[PDB]
Amino acid sequence: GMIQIDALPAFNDNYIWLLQDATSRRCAVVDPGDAKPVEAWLAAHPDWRLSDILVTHHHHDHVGGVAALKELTGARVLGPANEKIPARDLALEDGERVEVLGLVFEIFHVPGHTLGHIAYYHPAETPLLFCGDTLFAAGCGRLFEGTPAQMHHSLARLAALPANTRVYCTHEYTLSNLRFALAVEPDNAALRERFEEATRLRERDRITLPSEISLELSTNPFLRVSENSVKKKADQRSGQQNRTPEEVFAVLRAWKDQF
Ligand SMILES: [Cl-]
Ligand SMILES: [Zn+2]
Ligand SMILES: [Zn+2]
Repeated sequence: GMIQIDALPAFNDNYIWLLQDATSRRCAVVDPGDAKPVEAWLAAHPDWRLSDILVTHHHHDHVGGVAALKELTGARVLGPANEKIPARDLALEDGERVEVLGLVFEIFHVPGHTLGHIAYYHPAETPLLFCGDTLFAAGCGRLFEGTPAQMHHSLARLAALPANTRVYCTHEYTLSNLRFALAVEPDNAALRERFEEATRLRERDRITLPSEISLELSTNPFLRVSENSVKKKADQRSGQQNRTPEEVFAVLRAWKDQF
């Protein structure tokens, strides 16, 4: 019943989240862009079985080790539909539900970073959210394929999730994400507090994830495009009139793209 969730470091700033049912000794992984950290953990736990592989989007740092892990473990590969996903067994659509290690996960189609990006949401007293590269700790992904209108709508869906929902994004972008946020709201007391907190964690080389939606709603600039201060600094940066929250968002993402 109890599910331990641990990050396996990979590449420069990637985290391969490893979901663990230590009673049945079955484990799952999210976005294994490098199969080697997973193979090492499985070798160190030979009586365990990797049962499920969960993919968010088709990018190399998330599927690089999926094919080799399936041929090694036979795990079921869950992936987004309408994207090429190596060795994918189940193509996931918006609104569908899956059961991984006994936990039911809702599938949210979240366009923006990529056109077919999905997210895994588990409802409980403390919900869990695996959103890949869509929502980051005090940030969001770059618009490699989607439009700002798509990405804003996607983040708006995730922001409506319960306040204590745990955000398991992929990358260790928090310190850089907070530095940009200070340029949007230098007078945000909560954001200033969070920046000093993440500065200590990264100085000790400790993880900054998972985050909570409530903390994101109060410090993440891309989730605060309706705020008066953010909308005012948005017009300041572009020198225009951002009439809609989507336009406020489009300026912020283009601003961080060159920040
Ligand atoms: Cl970014
Ligand atoms: Zn990506
Ligand atoms: Zn990525």
